[PDB]
Amino acid sequence: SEISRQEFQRRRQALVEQMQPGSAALIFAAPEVTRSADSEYPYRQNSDFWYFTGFNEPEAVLVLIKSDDTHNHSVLFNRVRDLTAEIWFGRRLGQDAAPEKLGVDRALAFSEINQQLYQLLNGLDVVYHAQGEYAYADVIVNSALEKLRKGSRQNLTAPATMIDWRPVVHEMRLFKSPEEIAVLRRAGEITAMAHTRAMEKCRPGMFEYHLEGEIHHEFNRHGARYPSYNTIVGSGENGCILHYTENECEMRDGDLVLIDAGCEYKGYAGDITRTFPVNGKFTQAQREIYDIVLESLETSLRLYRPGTSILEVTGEVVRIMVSGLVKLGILKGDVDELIAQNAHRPFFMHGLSHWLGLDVHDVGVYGQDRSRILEPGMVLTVEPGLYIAPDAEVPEQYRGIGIRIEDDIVITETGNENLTASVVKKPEEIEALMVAARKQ
Amino acid sequence: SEISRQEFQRRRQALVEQMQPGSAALIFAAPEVTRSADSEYPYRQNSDFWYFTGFNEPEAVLVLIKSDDTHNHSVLFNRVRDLTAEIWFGRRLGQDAAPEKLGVDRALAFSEINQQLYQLLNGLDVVYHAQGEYAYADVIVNSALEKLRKGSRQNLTAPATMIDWRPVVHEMRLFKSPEEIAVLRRAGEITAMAHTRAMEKCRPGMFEYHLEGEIHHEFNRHGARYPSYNTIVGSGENGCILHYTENECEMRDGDLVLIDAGCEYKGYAGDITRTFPVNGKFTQAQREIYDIVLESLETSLRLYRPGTSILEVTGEVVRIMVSGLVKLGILKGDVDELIAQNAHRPFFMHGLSHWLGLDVHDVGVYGQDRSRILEPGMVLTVEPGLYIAPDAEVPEQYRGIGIRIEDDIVITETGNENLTASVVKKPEEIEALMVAARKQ
Amino acid sequence: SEISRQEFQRRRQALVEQMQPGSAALIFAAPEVTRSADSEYPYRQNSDFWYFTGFNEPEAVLVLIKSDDTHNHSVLFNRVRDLTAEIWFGRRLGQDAAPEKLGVDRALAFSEINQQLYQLLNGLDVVYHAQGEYAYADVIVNSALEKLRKGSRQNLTAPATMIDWRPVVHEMRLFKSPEEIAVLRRAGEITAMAHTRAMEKCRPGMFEYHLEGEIHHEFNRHGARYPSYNTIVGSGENGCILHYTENECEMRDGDLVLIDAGCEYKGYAGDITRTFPVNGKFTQAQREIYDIVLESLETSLRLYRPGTSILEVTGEVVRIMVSGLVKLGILKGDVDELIAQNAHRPFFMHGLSHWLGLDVHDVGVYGQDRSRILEPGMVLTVEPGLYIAPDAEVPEQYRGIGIRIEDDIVITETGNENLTASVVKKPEEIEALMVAARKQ
Amino acid sequence: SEISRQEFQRRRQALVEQMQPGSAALIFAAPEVTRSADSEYPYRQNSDFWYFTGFNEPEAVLVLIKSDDTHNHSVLFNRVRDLTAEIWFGRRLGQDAAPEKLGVDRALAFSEINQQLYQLLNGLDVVYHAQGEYAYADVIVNSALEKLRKGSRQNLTAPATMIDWRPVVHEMRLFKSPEEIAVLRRAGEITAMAHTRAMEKCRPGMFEYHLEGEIHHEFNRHGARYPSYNTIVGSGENGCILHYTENECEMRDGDLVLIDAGCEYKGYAGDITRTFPVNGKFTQAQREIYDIVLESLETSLRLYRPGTSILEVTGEVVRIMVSGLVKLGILKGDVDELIAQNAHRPFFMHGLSHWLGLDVHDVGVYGQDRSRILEPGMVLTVEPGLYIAPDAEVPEQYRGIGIRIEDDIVITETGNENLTASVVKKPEEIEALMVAARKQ
Ligand SMILES: [Cl-]
Ligand SMILES: [Cl-]
Ligand SMILES: [Cl-]
Ligand SMILES: [Cl-]
Repeated sequence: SEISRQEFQRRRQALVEQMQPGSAALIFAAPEVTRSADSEYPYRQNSDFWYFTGFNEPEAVLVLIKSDDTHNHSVLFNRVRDLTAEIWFGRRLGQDAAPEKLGVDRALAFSEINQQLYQLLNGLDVVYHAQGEYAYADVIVNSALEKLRKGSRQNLTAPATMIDWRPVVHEMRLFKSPEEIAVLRRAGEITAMAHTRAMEKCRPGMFEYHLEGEIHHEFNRHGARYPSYNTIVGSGENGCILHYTENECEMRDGDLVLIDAGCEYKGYAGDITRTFPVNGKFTQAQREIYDIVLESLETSLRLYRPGTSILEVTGEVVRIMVSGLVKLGILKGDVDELIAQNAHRPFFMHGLSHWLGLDVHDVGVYGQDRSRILEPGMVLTVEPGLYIAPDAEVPEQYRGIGIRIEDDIVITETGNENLTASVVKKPEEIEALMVAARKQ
Repeated sequence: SEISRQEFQRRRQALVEQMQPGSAALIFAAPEVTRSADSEYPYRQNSDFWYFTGFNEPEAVLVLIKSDDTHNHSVLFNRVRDLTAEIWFGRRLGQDAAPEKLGVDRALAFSEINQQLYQLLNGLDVVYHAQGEYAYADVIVNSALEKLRKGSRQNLTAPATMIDWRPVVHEMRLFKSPEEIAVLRRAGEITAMAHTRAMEKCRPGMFEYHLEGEIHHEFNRHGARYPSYNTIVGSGENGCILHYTENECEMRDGDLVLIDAGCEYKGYAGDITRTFPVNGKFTQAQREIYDIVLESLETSLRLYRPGTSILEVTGEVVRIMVSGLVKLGILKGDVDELIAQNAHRPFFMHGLSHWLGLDVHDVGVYGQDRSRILEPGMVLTVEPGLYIAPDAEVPEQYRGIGIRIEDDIVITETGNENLTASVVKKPEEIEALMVAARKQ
Repeated sequence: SEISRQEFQRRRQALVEQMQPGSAALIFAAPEVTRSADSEYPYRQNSDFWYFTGFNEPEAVLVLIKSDDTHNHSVLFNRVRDLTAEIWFGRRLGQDAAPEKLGVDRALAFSEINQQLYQLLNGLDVVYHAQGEYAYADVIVNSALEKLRKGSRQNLTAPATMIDWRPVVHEMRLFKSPEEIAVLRRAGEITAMAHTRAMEKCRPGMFEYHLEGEIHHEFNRHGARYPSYNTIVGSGENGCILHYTENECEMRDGDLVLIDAGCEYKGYAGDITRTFPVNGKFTQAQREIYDIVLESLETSLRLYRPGTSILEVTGEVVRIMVSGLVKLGILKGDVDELIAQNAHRPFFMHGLSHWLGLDVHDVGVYGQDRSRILEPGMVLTVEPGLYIAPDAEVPEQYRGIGIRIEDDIVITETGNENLTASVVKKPEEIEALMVAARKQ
Repeated sequence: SEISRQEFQRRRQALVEQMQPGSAALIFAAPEVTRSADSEYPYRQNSDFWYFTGFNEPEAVLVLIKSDDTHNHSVLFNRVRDLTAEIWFGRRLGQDAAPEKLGVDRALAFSEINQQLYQLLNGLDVVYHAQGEYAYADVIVNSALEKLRKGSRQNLTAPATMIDWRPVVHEMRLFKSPEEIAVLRRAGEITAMAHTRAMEKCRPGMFEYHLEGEIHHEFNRHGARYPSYNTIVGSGENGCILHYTENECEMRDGDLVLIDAGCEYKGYAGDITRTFPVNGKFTQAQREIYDIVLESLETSLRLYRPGTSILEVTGEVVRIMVSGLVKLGILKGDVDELIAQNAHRPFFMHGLSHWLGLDVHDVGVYGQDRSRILEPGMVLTVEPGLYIAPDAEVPEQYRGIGIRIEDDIVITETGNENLTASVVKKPEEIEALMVAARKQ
């Protein structure tokens, strides 16, 4: 599954339809990024640039020109063909092949952008630009506007209005096309296979980073080269650190390990968290905490649908958590009073759900307290957790337990579809899986 | 093998010994780097900061103060302990534990650097600073100096002299300690195992990125989490692109695949290139080119020693290449005339050797044309190659062949030691290895 | 004559009336400007900031908030009262006295602008900002918008639209109020008195800068402390340099001197040019060139009215010039052919008229080739000139003559009023004036 | 009196003599500075650039190259001749005439500085640069060094050492040549004539700015076009503001007026303060304060010599002031106790003396508390004052009195020479001067 040229074009046209006549929208590529000295990190295209292009080169700018209500056209600035640079560093699309390949009207050399951009903006009323995202892009846009402002003797005029296109584009990204959902479904499946592998490979004495290695190999083999974020493998007390990425410790017989990891497949993020016993068997204390977190997730999965909200579902999770913690003596008092004082917060200190898409923490307006009413086409994580610090004032057997269980869902007309349920989460199914692997 | 606290301290003292009395040297940590939106790439410490600290956190500065010829001391600025930030993002060393852990005299909060740095530089004659490396560091240094310059009413004085410490530090890095060599030896072994695995796993129909996956898994399993540079897997015509990293094509029965890949182990780079038949058997045309490149490498390995140079050894390689290409009809004319016109350059367009260490293209002065006389303790790559473009005006059977074979060596008193010779390169040994794997 | 508080308020309200509901307009003060080391040039307020405030302090920002179609209010950021700073450097308005004194609703300390501005912009749809004028202002605006963009967890929202208020404000400035015209009338009178003094004081052997001294003293004595631009006193060949400001030469018996100078009175520019004989008597060659330039000005003064344009009047001047130069043998050929080839351009290389107001080259749209149709309330210069270079290929007696004669006019319903006609320009009246002064 | 080409050359050579072999010193011109919109303030050359060149154009850089201990040479970058730019804006020296005119070895176009500077610095050990003075200069220097650092493949090398030349150059500027003293003597005389004129012109009902007008006219007529700093004319309570420059009030019969003003003559500052009765007659209260300030100045003038210090002389002034204020009942207590508690500070809150030269607050090291031992050739102001605030808790008749009296002196082998004593300061001589003028 992928996103095709025709869909990138549909997105460009949908933006244009929203644009004022006599306007241009500018979308800039991500800069290349130094890792050390002359070596660079593997390139990651800007999500919004990617969303409108499917083009994975730096030094590129998409310009959408809406001349008036019927006439519009696109111009790509991108790197010129250059035999020597390409022998050294890789092939470039160039100007001749770009219009056909990407579905744009014209292509120009990025080296000419300062000579050409002001000419494209001349006489327009509005420029749509995401100011403050990249410094290099701001310099280019501001130089172009300065040329026009100062060029009245040359009969040049600057647009007087600049509009941030991000609110509108991010609203577009919040509602996935069926094709986007198919890509996310594959991302979820790939990520699930990786987490299943990790459970099946995990043994006491292995290092946390070994499970990261298994996960990343599995992503790669299905054609998801890179993770969507830095893989978290938190065993024992490390599971109480939300984004623990050192992954440097030897995994101990008797500890849990919390794995939070996701692939990036055609630009789209998977994100799964599973927590399981390193030795294949939950202790009673671990199982008692696990059951509360699992009930939280299972209830959320039942509830998520059009017409509810992350806030409303969060309210149910909080009650499940407070009740469970009271039953175990981790909290003390009256459940409703405890809820009213947000007494769960020491143990569950993050949100239940975030949007998911081209970014793992995806774009889109949440509403105050994530109160926004859910609609079909929205994609989100569901990731309840409980983290009992090694020094917490709680019954001793619970100290140093960090559990999170996370699935990715798409809201549908009939509820939600779970994209990641092909990796097990019921404790008996986790145990059976690991018992089977441990017998091989 | 690793570099210990005591060695980081020896390096700090060696720098201090080179510093003028009444001076301070400032070494800044690498900034964290955005991958997309709020996600960051996995952190890579600045090589020089790492060289003097072994400390893998951002928002840190090492200050070495040489008060005079007998008195000197160190101050680390680093992130404060912060319960909430650490629950979210990971543990911090903090100020209390830093002196003992790193072997510095004092530690201060990085948040206080602007209030404290000028006070440390006040009244000194010289500040050692690597200007133009990081913008954030330059702002900090320039602000501190401006406070002092403008603070005579407060009896403050700025050093009048700024010296770039990089020439001296990079000369230090050019000569490896025995401990550094042991770490590089392990990096070479780990990288070799990965390349051996790739040859043993490779089959027609697999994608280039699959071999990258095998390689990276093998790095990880020996505790080298990250590559030292972006892995190159160039099959067929892709082998003619020096840094081909798309690794997106299906590998064809009948093509060669060139793999250029290396781990980063305790900060140090491995870098191996091996080229081999995708189907386990060189064609005659492929073997004819391969033999020239192999002779180039084998001769270089025999020759490299104290008292020669990369330039001198390059001269021998060029003769081997020109002679071989004439014998195959790829070049035409008299060998010595061809050499005099650098007729090999279309086919071998890069250098034979670069320094290797904390960076894959490591620091240190090469001399004009890499003429510098080699001495024990220097570490370098040896990476001859021949690249025949798919449209080259040469006998047709050679078109689209790209071959590189690269080992990592350390110069010793008796010659060189080869750190990477545990992965095969003789064509008959490559074939035997792949034949054996292909029978399983 | 001045501009009162009530008029500054009328201007603020007129801008607000043009603003979208749910918007804020930001107008920043000019930075103070270094002359040398710790000394600064005398402060000049930003013209647009001045236009809306009449407030002559740095470190100030006017914020006009249009909450909706009926509710709006103003906030001034300005320097706090500070006993020590004021003992040293002068009185400050402060926050307590500002609302009454300036006619704004609220005043806040400029030191609090970064803590307060984002709160004022929060939840607005539009911010009106003149981007690229001052770097410091851009930093403030961009920081505020970044706080809001990144502050959704705090329920903050950034306006998505930024509009340059300059096109609208500069259109306001292009049409003078009767009060503005009265101030300009006084500026013109003051400037005229200064030019009359210069003619009456001028003698051979005096330096060009001496006439600058007389002019500036006369400005000062009528309460116009500073010139509106750097005074030009170009004698002999120096008169052929349009903005000659060195004013360093001894004025020679037999040469002309061209004086281009104007006061700044309550923020408004005068601008007069007069050219006259240093020794009080035009030579024949000088008088021949002078008469053409004078006819140009006199004809322009007759023609300027509502419904014509600078371009149309320029066409008449060009014909007068080409005809006159042909008659003197400076040009050769047919007048209409000469006009068609813009043959006057070597000798008259600048425009006839520019707008005049708070800036000497005042703001406002000219139209292509200054074709805009004139309307009552517009104020402009009329400044024909002829400059014959010392090496020009023309009859020898004309070489090194530079003559410009300039008046300031306001377009009225019945034509124009001449603000500067109280200093003489007819050659016989210049001579009579100087003869009289030279007898004292 | 002026500074000639030969002296600028002597200064360049003296700097070179202090420079390391294998080094270059870079001295940049001042940027042009906006007054409003497209108008600029009259150009003021950077003092240090001026000190080494006598060249009053922007877009210029002096490069002093010391190749080794015997060979050195100079290169000027400056604006190219350009017929059109010069017709518009004034003559340029250009490259052809610069070597002879300024006494430099070579001249290059400023537009070529980025193509040429790195080539001049290539292979040098040291670059002398005043970092943080001008942003544009820092960009140029840092770009050049970056080219060299990154240009080893082109056999380029950057100097590793940057030294601030300001400490050494400012020490040079602190000790005036006889020629510099002659120029300062003329500046002092010109400034004195201006202050004498102000006393002779001053009448009740005139505005403070009128005296500024008289002063500036007098500067101009002696060929000092511009003041060395913004003229202060503080009458009544305004005299208690140290740098009162509004000069906007009507001067009242019965008030004092404090005038602090100085010309700039060939780059060098005069600085005189005189305080006198607006109506020509000190009241008793005014005379009582005046006498203390005058005794302070007269004693300072007697004492200043080689071997004392500003601090030591300040101690004498403080005793005179405390004693006088006790005698008048403005202070109460024991003189020595009052001195020990710095009880004079409310009334005398600034220093007694600052260096004087190309800047009014001239460069040079003062020592802690201005303790530096005075030597011949140093030039300084002597400016005691007493300022009694309108709300001070003191006998009522003293409120709103601000008096300062300032002369400029040069330290000599036999004491000091007073450069400004040709304007009167004894109260009876002030009165007699004004009585005489008031009878005309
Ligand atoms: Cl390009
Ligand atoms: Cl910190
Ligand atoms: Cl303030
Ligand atoms: Cl130039």
